[PDB]
Amino acid sequence: MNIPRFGVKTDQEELLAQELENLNKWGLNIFCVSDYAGGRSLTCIMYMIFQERDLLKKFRIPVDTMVTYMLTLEDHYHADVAYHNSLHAADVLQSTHVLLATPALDAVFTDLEILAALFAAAIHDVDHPGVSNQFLINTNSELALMYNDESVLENHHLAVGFKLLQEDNCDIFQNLSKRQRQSLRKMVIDMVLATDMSKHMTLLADLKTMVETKKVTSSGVLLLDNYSDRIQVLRNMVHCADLSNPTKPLELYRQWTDRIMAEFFQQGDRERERGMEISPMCDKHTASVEKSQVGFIDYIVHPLWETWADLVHPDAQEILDTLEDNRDWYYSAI
Amino acid sequence: HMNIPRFGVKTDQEELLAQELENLNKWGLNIFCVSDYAGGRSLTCIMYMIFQERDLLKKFRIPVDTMVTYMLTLEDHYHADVAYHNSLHAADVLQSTHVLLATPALDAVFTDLEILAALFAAAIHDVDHPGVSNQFLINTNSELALMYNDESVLENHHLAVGFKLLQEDNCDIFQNLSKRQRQSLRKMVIDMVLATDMSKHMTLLADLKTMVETKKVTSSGVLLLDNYSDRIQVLRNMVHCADLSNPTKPLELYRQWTDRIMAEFFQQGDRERERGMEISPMCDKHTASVEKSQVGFIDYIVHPLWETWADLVHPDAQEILDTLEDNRDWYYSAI
Ligand SMILES: CCCCOc1cc(C[C@@H]2CNC(=O)N2)ccc1OC
Ligand SMILES: CCCCOc1cc(C[C@@H]2CNC(=O)N2)ccc1OC
Ligand SMILES: [Co+2]
Ligand SMILES: [Mg+2]
Ligand SMILES: [Mg+2]
Ligand SMILES: [Zn+2]
Ligand SMILES: [Zn+2]
Repeated sequence: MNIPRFGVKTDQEELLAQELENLNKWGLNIFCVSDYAGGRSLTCIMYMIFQERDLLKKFRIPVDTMVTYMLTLEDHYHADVAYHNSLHAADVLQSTHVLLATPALDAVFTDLEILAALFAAAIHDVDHPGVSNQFLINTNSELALMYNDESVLENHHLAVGFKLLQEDNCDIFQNLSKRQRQSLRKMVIDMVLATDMSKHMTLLADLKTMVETKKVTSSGVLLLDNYSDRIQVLRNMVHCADLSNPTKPLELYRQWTDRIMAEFFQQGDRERERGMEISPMCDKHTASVEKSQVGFIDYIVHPLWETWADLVHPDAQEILDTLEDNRDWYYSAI
Repeated sequence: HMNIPRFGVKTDQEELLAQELENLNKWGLNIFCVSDYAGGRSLTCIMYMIFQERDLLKKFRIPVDTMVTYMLTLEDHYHADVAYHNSLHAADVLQSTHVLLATPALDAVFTDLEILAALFAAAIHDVDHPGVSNQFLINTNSELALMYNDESVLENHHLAVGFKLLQEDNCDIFQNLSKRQRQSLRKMVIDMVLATDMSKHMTLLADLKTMVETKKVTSSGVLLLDNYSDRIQVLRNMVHCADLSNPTKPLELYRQWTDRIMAEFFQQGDRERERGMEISPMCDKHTASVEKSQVGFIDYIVHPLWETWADLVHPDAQEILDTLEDNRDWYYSAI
């Protein structure tokens, strides 16, 4: 198979090259990347992130195996889901890539831990059906039964992500040792399960406790002594990345908002057709797009990022300012 | 439990939908219009209307709310981003089957249970289709090809999904069938859905042809099928004909069907090319003749199938055959 310059075929290589200049920045526009990559934002961004961090050489991952797996992974996100499609995966992965580079975390994580974080981020919503856990529980679906109603989707994303390693020429981890594969798998499971919003309040309270007794070295770089603390930081980092839409430039944030509301509204419509209770914010006749975002920021997103900014102080100050400006925009657009 | 709309589904174009639905029992029904006027819920709409039309809810004691919940659940398991094998195709095949069941030469031949089975089989026959052929699933070593030992991989999956969905909340439309009836329906549905696997076409058609050559007709010119073997044979071919009915519909619909199957094929080809796989037949957008392919499809598969069907039901399908021949000419003179 052909391995194109940026991992995917493109009719607009120069415009794509120009956006990829921003690979390592919060200000990257993944929507442009997606347009210029013919819809393959996940395969493109993951290829580039992997080349950037030299991960193929570091783990002896054959390049065609990497691309085969990434295409397979991307193909198992549904294009007909308005928000939880591969563009969201790509965005969360890219955001995780930037967050990994934060100065307060310099030289803290091993390449294996980094590998785990990025893989977790890429697979974290694979095969999302565009309806919430509660919808699967209320319909008595096979998936809710399979996972005892507990983190139904997050369990499924993990099973699908690892299972796809078994399709032809897809085992990107073939050259990791046993201990390496086991440690990565354990870390990935931990990170993806922590993306379940029902764990959000628990996650935030523990992040706070950890921040209270944080240790900094000479130059304000974090000291993470033990596994427990390292995976705590990584699970919260992927969570922050998942909830990073309101921290991005308003132009991008507004596109993410339209997408989530389209997805929620379609769920609400399906609920109404089936005689089910309509889930929170899923009723198009009564929901306010702008008020929902304000409440979302005030009670979920800002308290999370404020605690994160505390952890990595002063590295995330800008994100917090942006977050405050965006709250104000939605508050005024009411 | 829920308030059942007049035509089974919510609509802001109720009168336009009512007009199209007058053609429910006809080959000339335009399902694309039904879809537009039923907010994209073609499968739920048409299936509801057919079940009322044949009084199947009362005959099998199927609660309406249960029927509707199942139908919406089934239709939602067809993918919208798949150009051809979406719920519109299922709606189409179901409605065609419904018309083929009513064909004068088959009058009083099938029980209500056999009719229920045929319609259920048609409605579920492609559910959860990923938009790629069996060979793509086999070549990629997918979980499904492994489960089913590379044999009718998709068709087995359609069956598994269609049946499993009965177990979702308030979805068991067969709750009031007896145990014998359930077993018999299950078996018939399996045979019909598996017969939609194109690698079976040759044997289905050879079997149908043999039946035509020794067919028995009653007093009125109505077909005589004494035994089950013959009946499931005709049902299998009927659902296969319906699945292969696009070239037999008015040209305007047939052309839309062709546009859709090529978009789906080219997408598969694009994915094969990305993966460095050998590109499946007619899936290369760079080197394909849409018109020749349609001509080949009719010449080698569709016309021998429909000619043999028309011979079985003679003369009820004469018009279907004429349209087919005219549509073939069009794609031929459009080469
Ligand atoms: C309904 C509006 C209030 C919430 O908005 C959003 C909510 C999410 C959370 C989704 C749901 N569960 C998740 O794991 N992620 C993401 C982006 C949003 O807006 C841009
Ligand atoms: C590639 C063009 C030649 C074939 O065209 C068609 C082929 C099908 C058959 C599909 C493929 N497998 C099936 O089980 N059903 C249906 C409609 C078509 O066109 C209108
Ligand atoms: Co899809
Ligand atoms: Mg998720
Ligand atoms: Mg099929
Ligand atoms: Zn997510
Ligand atoms: Zn079909």
